[PDB]
Amino acid sequence: SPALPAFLLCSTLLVIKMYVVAIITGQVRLRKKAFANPEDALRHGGPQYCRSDPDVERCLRAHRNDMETIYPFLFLGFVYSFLGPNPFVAWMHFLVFLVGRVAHTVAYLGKLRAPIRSVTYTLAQLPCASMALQILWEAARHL
Amino acid sequence: SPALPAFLLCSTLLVIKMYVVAIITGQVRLRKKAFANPEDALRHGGPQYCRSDPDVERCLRAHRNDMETIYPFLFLGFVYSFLGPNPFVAWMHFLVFLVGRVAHTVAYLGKLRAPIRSVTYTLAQLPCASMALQILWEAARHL
Amino acid sequence: SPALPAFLLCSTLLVIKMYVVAIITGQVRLRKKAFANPEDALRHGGPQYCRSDPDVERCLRAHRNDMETIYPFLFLGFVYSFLGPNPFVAWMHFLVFLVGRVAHTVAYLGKLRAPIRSVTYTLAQLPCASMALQILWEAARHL
Ligand SMILES: N[C@@H](CCC(=O)N[C@@H](CSCC(=O)c1ccc(-c2ccccc2)cc1)C(=O)NCC(=O)O)C(=O)O
Ligand SMILES: N[C@@H](CCC(=O)N[C@@H](CSCC(=O)c1ccc(-c2ccccc2)cc1)C(=O)NCC(=O)O)C(=O)O
Ligand SMILES: N[C@@H](CCC(=O)N[C@@H](CSCC(=O)c1ccc(-c2ccccc2)cc1)C(=O)NCC(=O)O)C(=O)O
Ligand SMILES: CCCCCCCCO[C@@H]1O[C@H](CO)[C@@H](O)[C@H](O)[C@H]1O
Ligand SMILES: CCCCCCCCO[C@@H]1O[C@H](CO)[C@@H](O)[C@H](O)[C@H]1O
Ligand SMILES: CCCCCCCCO[C@@H]1O[C@H](CO)[C@@H](O)[C@H](O)[C@H]1O
Repeated sequence: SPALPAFLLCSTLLVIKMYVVAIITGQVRLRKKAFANPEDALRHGGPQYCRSDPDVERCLRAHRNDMETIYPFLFLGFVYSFLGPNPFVAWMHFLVFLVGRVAHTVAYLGKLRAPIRSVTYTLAQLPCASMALQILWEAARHL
Repeated sequence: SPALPAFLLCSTLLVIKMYVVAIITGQVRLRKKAFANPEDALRHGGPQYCRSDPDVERCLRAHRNDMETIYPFLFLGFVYSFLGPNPFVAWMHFLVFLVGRVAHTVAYLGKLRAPIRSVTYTLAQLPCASMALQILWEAARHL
Repeated sequence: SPALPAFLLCSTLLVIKMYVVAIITGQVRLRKKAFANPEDALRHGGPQYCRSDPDVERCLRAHRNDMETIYPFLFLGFVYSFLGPNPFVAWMHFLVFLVGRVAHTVAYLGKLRAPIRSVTYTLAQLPCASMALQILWEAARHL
């Protein structure tokens, strides 16, 4: 499976990119003193710090959007890598996803004007939709 | 692995079903003018459209519930497909999950009376619980 | 792959642990009469029970944090199991994750003082970060 190393490289970079979002979220909570739990707020200055914050909420939305998109790619890309795609075509699917997703997180956390985030989201979903349909046909025909 | 094509067909349909929920959510935000981000609200009419909406919130709950259930199935069903189950028994596990999950999303977004959604949820979790236990025993015995 | 049974045992226990969190959340909603949907509230006593609750919110945060961490482990641990790690070293990665994650959920739902939850979270992420980097290098070198 000549496409497998490319898949594993892109996927693992995206997982690390999600870990970076978790790290950023934690740092933002600490810096803004905005905690979700009274036990956390009390350790960090008092009950008034058990509160929501727009920058924390933004981080959580970026992380959730990652879960909505990167997790399915992990499944789809892995299966697709084993079904014998042209390696260059596979590379292009994986690269468009990687670049689109990294750009999405930059656009989201960086508060870039619309529709920059929505374009990057849509661009990244294209190779996912492609892989899903290709897998669907391969599965269907082996039933 | 005679169960693998059936697994891949059901799983990929469920992923596409999750993409449809993402699409619906976006359309609902646009139609109700209810955006989570000031950059989005400003592109679409002004800051007063940076607001929550019950139909948007409902879409997000359906999508989150999908992530809580479909993602584990993707892992469990894949592993289970390789452990040599009777193919018909495997088919039944996958079909009950697929039908239960599609019904769950229809019940959720369609605002069907309780306990229709909760029944479909519980029904779909049954084959997941079954596969998890079967995998647990197979793993345990190879330790 | 001598590490595979250990991976599948730990992963499947963690999935079951996530199902337990879903079950607890449902029980808490019912016990506190705090539902997210008017159709649910109406079946269970009236519209005033369509409301948020801190214990329900806490359960949802624990479940979300599981999705943020356990799902990537399912991918990373599976790939890592096939790359020929020393089986004892692999066992240690999987065990630290399993124990850290179970402890995280106990700390979260049990409202244990800070920084108990954050320590368990960080400890569990260590083997995940390790596996991710090891996979990154293996993938990179096969490009
Ligand atoms: N969505 C989470 C993200 C941060 C988080 O999960 N925090 C922990 C407390 S630990 C402290 C921390 O912020 C943190 C963040 C990232 C990492 C890390 C990650 C990957 C590799 C290496 C290190 C280590 C520690 C928690 O239990 N949150 C409760 C919850 O999720 O509801 C949040 O809003 O709190
Ligand atoms: N839970 C999300 C769902 C929609 C979404 O993710 N929107 C993007 C902006 S893109 C516009 C769009 O709505 C959209 C939706 C689906 C698709 C699509 C999907 C699959 C295949 C093909 C096409 C393409 C575009 C975002 O960054 N949201 C910010 C966030 O998640 O916090 C939300 O509530 O916004
Ligand atoms: N995060 C969810 C967790 C509970 C849930 O998903 N509830 C269903 C209604 S079903 C009743 C139930 O609570 C329940 C919970 C767990 C299980 C179960 C799980 C695994 C194995 C075996 C059994 C079976 C039933 C729902 O549609 N919630 C709407 C939503 O997620 O927005 C919530 O806050 O409601
Ligand atoms: C590699 C580790 C870097 C992670 C950076 C996050 C640092 C901030 O972590 C903070 O720790 C507190 C401990 O009580 C928690 O209560 C807070 O919720 C959390 O934001
Ligand atoms: C296949 C593509 C169909 C997706 C339908 C979603 C269309 C609505 O997408 C909208 O785009 C805006 C761009 O600025 C965003 O700000 C909004 O959040 C989003 O709802
Ligand atoms: C194995 C099954 C045990 C799951 C325990 C959860 C029981 C509570 O489930 C309740 O069912 C109601 C039905 O209308 C829903 O409206 C509530 O949201 C849900 O909390």
